[PDB]
Amino acid sequence: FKVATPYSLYVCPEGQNVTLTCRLLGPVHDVTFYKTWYRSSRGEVQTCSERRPIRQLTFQDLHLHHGGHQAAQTSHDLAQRHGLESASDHHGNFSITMRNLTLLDSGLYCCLVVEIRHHHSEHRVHGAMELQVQTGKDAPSNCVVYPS
Ligand SMILES: *[C@@H]1O[C@H](CO)[C@@H](O)[C@H](O)[C@H]1NC(C)=O
Ligand SMILES: *[C@@H]1O[C@H](CO)[C@@H](O)[C@H](O)[C@H]1NC(C)=O
Repeated sequence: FKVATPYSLYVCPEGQNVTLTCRLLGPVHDVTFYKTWYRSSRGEVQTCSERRPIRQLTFQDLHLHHGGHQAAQTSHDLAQRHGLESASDHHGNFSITMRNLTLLDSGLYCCLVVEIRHHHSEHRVHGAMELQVQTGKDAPSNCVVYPS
């Protein structure tokens, strides 16, 4: 399968909430998925290579692990504590919702999905999208999204 990123740029004012989304396209019991988010950069040959924190949480803090037949969400704790919630549904939607945006939330966000069967990594795929948090006069009233 491949990861699709419906929007490649999100432009949001400070204080808003935003949901970033990846979708799993293509052919997807006793299979498990590892899904997580991190910030990164568009390197020369490599995108989504290095893993940087999101709100001082790391990709290990944010990850979900679930069998093929289940959905999963991150804890209530990390949502109350950091205004983040990551969720995977049954239909290949994988998202992270960020509450109370600030300027320091800007960056390049990567979603990573690893498909595992009998402890062997069969697929590892990522998607990337930019988040720009804006302040002041030209910032929009709510988020503006640009399709990829
Ligand atoms: C953001 O989401 C929270 C729920 O966590 C809600 O209380 C708040 O009103 C939302 N903010 C905006 C600007 O919609
Ligand atoms: C976001 O800010 C509002 C104030 O508008 C506050 O009531 C709420 O608890 C905050 N949420 C988080 C997760 O910090």
